[PDB]
Amino acid sequence: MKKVSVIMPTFNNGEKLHRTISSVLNQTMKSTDYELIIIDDHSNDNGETLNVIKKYKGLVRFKQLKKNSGNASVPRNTGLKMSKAEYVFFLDSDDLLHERALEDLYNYGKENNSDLIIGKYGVEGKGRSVPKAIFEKGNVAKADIIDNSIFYALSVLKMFKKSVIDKNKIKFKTFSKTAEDQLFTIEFLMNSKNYSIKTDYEYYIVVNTGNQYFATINEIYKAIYKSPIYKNQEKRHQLAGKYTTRLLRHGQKKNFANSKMKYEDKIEWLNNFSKTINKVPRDSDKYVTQIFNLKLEAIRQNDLLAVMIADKLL
Amino acid sequence: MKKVSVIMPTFNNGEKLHRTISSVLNQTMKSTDYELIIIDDHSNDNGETLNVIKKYKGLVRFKQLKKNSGNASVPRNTGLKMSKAEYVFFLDSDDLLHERALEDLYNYGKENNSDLIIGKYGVEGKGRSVPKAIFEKGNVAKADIIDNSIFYALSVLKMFKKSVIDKNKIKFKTFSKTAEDQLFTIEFLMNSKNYSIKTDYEYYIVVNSTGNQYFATINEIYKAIYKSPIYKNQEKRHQLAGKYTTRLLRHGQKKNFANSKMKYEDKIEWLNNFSKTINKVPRDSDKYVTQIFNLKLEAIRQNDLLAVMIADKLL
Amino acid sequence: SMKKVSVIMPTFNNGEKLHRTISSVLNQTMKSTDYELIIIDDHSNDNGETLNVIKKYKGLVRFKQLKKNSGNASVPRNTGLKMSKAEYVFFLDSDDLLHERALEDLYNYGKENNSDLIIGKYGVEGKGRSVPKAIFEKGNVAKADIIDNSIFYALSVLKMFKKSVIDKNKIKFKTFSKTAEDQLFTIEFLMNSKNYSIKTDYEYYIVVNDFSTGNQYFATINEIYKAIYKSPIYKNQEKRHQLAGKYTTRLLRHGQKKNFANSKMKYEDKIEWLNNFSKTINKVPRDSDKYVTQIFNLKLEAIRQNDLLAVMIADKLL
Ligand SMILES: O=P(O)(O)OC[C@H](O)[C@H](O)[C@H](O)COP(=O)(O)OC[C@H](O)[C@H](O)[C@H](O)COP(=O)(O)OC[C@@H](O)[C@@H](O)[C@@H](O)CO
Ligand SMILES: O=P(O)(O)OC[C@H](O)[C@H](O)[C@H](O)COP(=O)(O)OC[C@H](O)[C@H](O)[C@H](O)COP(=O)(O)OC[C@@H](O)[C@@H](O)[C@@H](O)CO
Ligand SMILES: O=P(O)(O)OC[C@H](O)[C@H](O)[C@H](O)COP(=O)(O)OC[C@H](O)[C@H](O)[C@H](O)COP(=O)(O)OC[C@@H](O)[C@@H](O)[C@@H](O)CO
Ligand SMILES: [Cl-]
Ligand SMILES: [Cl-]
Ligand SMILES: [Cl-]
Ligand SMILES: [Cl-]
Ligand SMILES: [Cl-]
Ligand SMILES: [Mg+2]
Repeated sequence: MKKVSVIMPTFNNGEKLHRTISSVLNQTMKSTDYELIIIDDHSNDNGETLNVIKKYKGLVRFKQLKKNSGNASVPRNTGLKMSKAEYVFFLDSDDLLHERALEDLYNYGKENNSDLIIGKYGVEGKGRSVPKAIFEKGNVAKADIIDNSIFYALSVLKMFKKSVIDKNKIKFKTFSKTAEDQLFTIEFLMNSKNYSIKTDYEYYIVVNTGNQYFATINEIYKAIYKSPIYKNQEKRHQLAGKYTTRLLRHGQKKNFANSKMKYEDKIEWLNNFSKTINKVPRDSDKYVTQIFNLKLEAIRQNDLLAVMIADKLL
Repeated sequence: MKKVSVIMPTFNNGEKLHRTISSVLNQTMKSTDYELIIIDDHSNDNGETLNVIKKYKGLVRFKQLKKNSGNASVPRNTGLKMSKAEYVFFLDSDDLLHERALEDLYNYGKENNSDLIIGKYGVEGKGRSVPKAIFEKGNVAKADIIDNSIFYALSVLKMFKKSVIDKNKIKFKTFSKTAEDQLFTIEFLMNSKNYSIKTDYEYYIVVNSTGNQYFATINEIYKAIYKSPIYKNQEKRHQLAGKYTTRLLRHGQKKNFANSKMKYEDKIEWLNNFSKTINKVPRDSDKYVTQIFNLKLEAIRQNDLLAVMIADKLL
Repeated sequence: SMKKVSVIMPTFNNGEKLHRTISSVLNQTMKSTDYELIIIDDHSNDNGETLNVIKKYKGLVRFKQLKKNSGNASVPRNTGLKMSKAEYVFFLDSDDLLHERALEDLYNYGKENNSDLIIGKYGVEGKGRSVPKAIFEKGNVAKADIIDNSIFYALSVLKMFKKSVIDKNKIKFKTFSKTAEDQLFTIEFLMNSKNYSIKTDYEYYIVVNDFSTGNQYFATINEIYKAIYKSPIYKNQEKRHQLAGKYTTRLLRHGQKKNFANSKMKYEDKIEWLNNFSKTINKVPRDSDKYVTQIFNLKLEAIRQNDLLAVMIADKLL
């Protein structure tokens, strides 16, 4: 049984993929203790991506999907089915691992009986930013969702204990193109106890209508409110309130109301947002950061003018 | 007939009550020209309050209520029934009178044929604050409600002409725990003409819910304005109502409820009561409300919580 | 012997001060035989004071007396149009003044540039109604554009209009409302012609200041939007949206009672006013909204939603 399976979807990455694969093969961890599973989502770049992968024949596991799924969920699920390791680590095909990432994260996890180990993120170039607050207290052996800002770091670019995934049948969902990674991490967090944060290095380097989206958000709230770990109803309210805050600070199209979106699309978007939030108990609202009090109430009331106004006052 | 009856409810005041009673008994006014009427609202502090009062036996009038009413209204009404003086003065059992208060206020009242005399308030310690603007123009023999800020000084800690109370059957009401003193003063103001303000000293020293009952009291305030036999002109009534609305928005109970930590359902119920009350007040009064409150007032009339929240964010 | 210009001037109870206006028209650099002043009195009742002034210029002006006071400039202006057989007309308000070079300079610039419309720079005397400025900030413009030369911000009829455009398209002043009928006339003209000129060498026209449910007003505004959306000149639908959006902006910047929402207007009148405003705007395609200046995004949406509180709030944030 391998210590770690690194699971990496590819699609039309081309020659730049060398740098990523190289970062995985050059680890302090013993090469025989881990594997890189590459799942190509039917690249169509005149064989450029496949030619890169072929250069590492014998050194990686590889599966080619027959059709392009359009999303990371299907290839990630494929990778999960192929892994029989102790832990999995998801890697995006443009990113880099620090040479000490697998060894340091695995060892910290084993030492602390961790279900989840989160290594400090670094970033290369302007673009998507990375979580920071989660790493500001140094190494944490037994982290807390609220106190260690975990709902602000919900990517799957982390080390997950495979048995938790298997026992709870946690799969990436394919309903929406967005936030399915958050749902996966939330489902995992709500079904496990032991989370660890490791900050010695930048272990992982990120390299730079709403029907479906809000169905995914709805699943996030459902996962919190059915958690067998966080069973206490007031605790669930606190967690839900924190997710609401994160959604208002960082969600997709957070500033839609005053945007150039067509009126009819704003109405439909807000309608989906409103329906989703109105399934979340009002008891969670007091745990939302209070600068958002008006915006949250405007969304509950499904009132576009009031959302527009709330955004002008923020 | 005494010049003044000082009416003072007590409840579990204990030893500190000495200081208050002493301030009343030590006045420049001739001791035989006034009386202190103490009405105990059934203190239950192991006889501590009653023992203080007993030390002034023979020197004060005293009545013990058999049950604790829970507010000042019942003991104040008891005091009114007991007084046959020319003027009454209500005193809270923690407060102090300046030594010249009864004489100076009475004399100013008699000289100006005053129905109401208001002496300058001082305050000791943080807590409930006192009116200031009413006293910034010095002594005023014939004050005006609007120009002399009287709707911002509606406590009953004042000297009231007893005949006005008797003829108009003005009693403290007991519906709510709050604002019943405002209602009394408003009823008095709306049934009298002559008000005086005296500022030579700090004559009186203040020493530091669904809304169903509170808004019923507020409703009575507006009714008193609109049935005033003194202020009979309808436009004048609108002006007075508008001024009360302003005071309510500046100083009312839970004025900032909309963005508070109150539960949503309680905000809705509170605003519902507020809205019902305000919507019995003619819209003709709205133009006499200080105009920074125009949006907040309209939001309340529309019973629209989001709009009230927004109005408060812009104030 | 078709005249170059007919100046059309309604009068009502102007009295002795009318001398100054009439004199400004008779003292032009243009040859006196090349133009005419048509005076239409809207039944003055000032003990013959206005008529006595006009009588002093008998034989130098054309004159028509209306039997009843219409109450607005539309009827007398229409009377003037029927009487004119000139190449161009120029509307003049009875309190205002023409610069001595106005008819000659504007006509010549128009003839040189085949202009349907010539706009001379406005000056103003005394505090009161203001005059457009941005339209004149680029100097002389031979072939102006409605959007780039701010023409929707200068919609008075105090301008030189080619008469054939008025005749062919049967453009008449409407009498439904007491307000904005001049805007509608200018808009109808603009939407049925191509060539506009701006002349700024002098203050050619001097505005002299002397010291409502909305049912009719918004019906007039409705006609403005209809004229834009049926323009045979601006036929492209996206261009129509752009023009409509610009008019909406002008309406929100300068319209009648623009700040009604937070005013001391009675509540029921605010509601009725907003109701008329809302009904009118909701006949204008939402595709025009992106061409409205975006500080007005909330106010415009509040009006579309017929929501008084939201209009009040929008005005507090502007
Ligand atoms: O109001 P509170 O007290 O609750 O917190 C306010 C603080 O300011 C708080 O510390 C900040 O919200 C946290 O800022 P940060 O610098 O730690 O992190 C910012 C964001 O979390 C970060 O930039 C990303 O937006 C987080 O993305 P992920 O959690 O990795 O989401 C998964 C990702 O694959 C994707 O689903 C989304 O990123 C798509 O936008
Ligand atoms: O020109 P406007 O009217 O738009 O502006 C008003 C001015 O700014 C005015 O000067 C202030 O509103 C008032 O100035 P102030 O500092 O002299 O007065 C402050 C308050 O009136 C005062 O702190 C309290 O409101 C006193 O309340 P009272 O009317 O004396 O009695 C109420 C009390 O007995 C009780 O009923 C309530 O406190 C319990 O709900
Ligand atoms: O369009 P944007 O958002 O990029 O910016 C607009 C500018 O900020 C500005 O508004 C423009 O340059 C125009 O400003 P202005 O100073 O040149 O002119 C202001 C107004 O156009 C003018 O003061 C009048 O309000 C316009 O009236 P008119 O169109 O000449 O005729 C209307 C009048 O005859 C009548 O219909 C009613 O106004 C009488 O009640
Ligand atoms: Cl999101
Ligand atoms: Cl109050
Ligand atoms: Cl002459
Ligand atoms: Cl244009
Ligand atoms: Cl207008
Ligand atoms: Mg609203």
